[PDB]
Amino acid sequence: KIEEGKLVIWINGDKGYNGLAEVGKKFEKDTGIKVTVEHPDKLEEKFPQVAATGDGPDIIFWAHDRFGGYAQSGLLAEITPDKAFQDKLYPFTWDAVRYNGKLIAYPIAVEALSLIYNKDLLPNPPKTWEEIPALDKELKAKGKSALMFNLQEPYFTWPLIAADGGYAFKYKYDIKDVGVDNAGAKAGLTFLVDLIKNKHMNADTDYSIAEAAFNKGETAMTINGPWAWSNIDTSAVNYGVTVLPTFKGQPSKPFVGVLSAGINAASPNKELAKEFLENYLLTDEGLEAVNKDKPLGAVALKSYEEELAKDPRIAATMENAQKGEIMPNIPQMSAFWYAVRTAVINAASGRQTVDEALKDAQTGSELYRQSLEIISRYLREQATGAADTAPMGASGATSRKALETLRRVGDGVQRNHETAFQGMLRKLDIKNEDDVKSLSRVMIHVFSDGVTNWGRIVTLISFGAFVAKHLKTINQESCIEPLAESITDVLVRTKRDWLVKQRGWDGFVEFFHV
Ligand SMILES: Cc1nn(C)c(COc2ccc(N3CCN(S(=O)(=O)N(C)C)CC3)cc2)c1-c1cccc2c(CCCOc3cccc4ccccc34)c(C(=O)O)n(CCN3CCOCC3)c12
Ligand SMILES: OC[C@H]1O[C@H](O[C@H]2[C@H](O)[C@@H](O)[C@@H](O)O[C@@H]2CO)[C@H](O)[C@@H](O)[C@@H]1O
Repeated sequence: KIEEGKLVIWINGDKGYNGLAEVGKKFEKDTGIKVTVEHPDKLEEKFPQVAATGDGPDIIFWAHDRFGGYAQSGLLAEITPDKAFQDKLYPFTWDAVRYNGKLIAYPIAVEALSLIYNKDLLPNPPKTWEEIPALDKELKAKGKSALMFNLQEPYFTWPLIAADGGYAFKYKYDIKDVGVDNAGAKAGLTFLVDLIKNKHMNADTDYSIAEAAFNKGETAMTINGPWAWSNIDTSAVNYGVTVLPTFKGQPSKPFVGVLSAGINAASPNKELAKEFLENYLLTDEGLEAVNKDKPLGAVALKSYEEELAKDPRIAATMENAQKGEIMPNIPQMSAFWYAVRTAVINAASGRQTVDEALKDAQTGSELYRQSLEIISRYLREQATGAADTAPMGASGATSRKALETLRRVGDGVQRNHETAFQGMLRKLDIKNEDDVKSLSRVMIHVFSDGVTNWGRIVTLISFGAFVAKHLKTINQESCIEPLAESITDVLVRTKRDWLVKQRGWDGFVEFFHV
């Protein structure tokens, strides 16, 4: 689907895409290859949809956190720079784009949020979040406000939420330990909600409203990344970039992202893209060209980062980074972000309490792991005749009773529907681990085209167990876990919002309670 003999690049609209296009034209002047740069809306959600069908751009730019999901889905080509090139980037930025032992992207720049403040209104920025209400009272009396920043994207509210103990996935990362609804997360999000309640902030403020308020001098402070500096420069505001305020004595902890460039697994121009990224973009002149459009942050290229680091705005960026944490790149990051976005917005607007909002977000971030735990154990004990002796772990009461419930209602379905199950199991003939990958197509077609309820979910998992028994008999026991993962992916992404609304697997257990 992708045209050969050229390069299409996607990058987000807040980045220096005009600068990126300039590097493209220099590539063109050398090779005769045209370089088109686009910045479509919601490109991080469009990429996986289009690239799954073999379409999309040759190169996609985004912070590294999304790339684990893309690599897991087979959407990114493995990148293979020689040691001479790898030595030119900071080791830690390469780590950010390593997934299951392979490099899946070229790292570009390190991004962290800072506090940006107007030196003509606040010559001394607050060191604590706690003192911002009184400062706002002080500024309101002068016709100004203390602080405005984007409240629609959780990226910007997360520093406050993690400050007192909130976190995504514990530590390696234990995908089973989610820290979205613990006391620390609550304490931070409560402080944000209280700021809104006391008229210090507006739940409706987004990126554009906050940017224009600061850049016109109506608000004294904003929270943003290095890409926003260019527009402040133009407004001629006298701004400083500094450490984020502490909360309850501890630092704000922003999720640090590494802007990175991935090559589409279906692109016919992988040698061209490697040549552009390694020998044109990731060079002193290439990054400067982008940086002059919208600042990149602390770039991954050592030769150039040595000059930018001297800029206090970059030193402040890297100080805020060292207090924060590099984002995971695991595939569940997207699900985490979707959940926390909904929770921050509902809590800020009043649709839910902080308790409600974060509980749902906790159930959403845990949905995939918990579903896989249940579905995999059921499939394997059904196929082998023996249960898994391993502890259930986090939320283990739910999983244990979900599985017990499933044993009850699932075994009755395999018996009563043995005729339909046998027939479906022949139309599909499963003999290979590869065939199991072909299932998702028909599996989704059937599961999607109807109503939603726990009974069809039981059918879904029960045929899964029916198919697992067969795989075991033909010595294909290795295919049962990839089968459990495919069932779980189909279930969680097609019924995410319904399942969260049912209180997840607690609803399951309650719905089929005797
Ligand atoms: C084809 C086909 N003909 N018939 C007759 C069936 C069974 O029919 C059933 C109808 C109802 C129920 N129950 C609901 C109420 N309760 S309960 O709540 O009261 N309780 C006590 C718990 C439990 C019992 C069970 C089975 C099938 C049939 C086969 C394989 C799988 C299903 C699925 C699950 C989705 C498909 O998954 C896979 C598809 C392909 C490979 C797969 C590998 C793994 C896993 C899943 C796979 C569905 C479904 O989406 O439902 N269906 C049926 C879809 N039909 C519906 C009727 O019209 C036409 C379509 C299936
Ligand atoms: O808010 C969730 C969002 O946060 C991060 O996205 C950042 C991005 O990293 C920055 O470069 C800049 O564009 O702002 C974005 C926030 O609006 C994550 O990278 C992204 O996956 C996540 O959804």
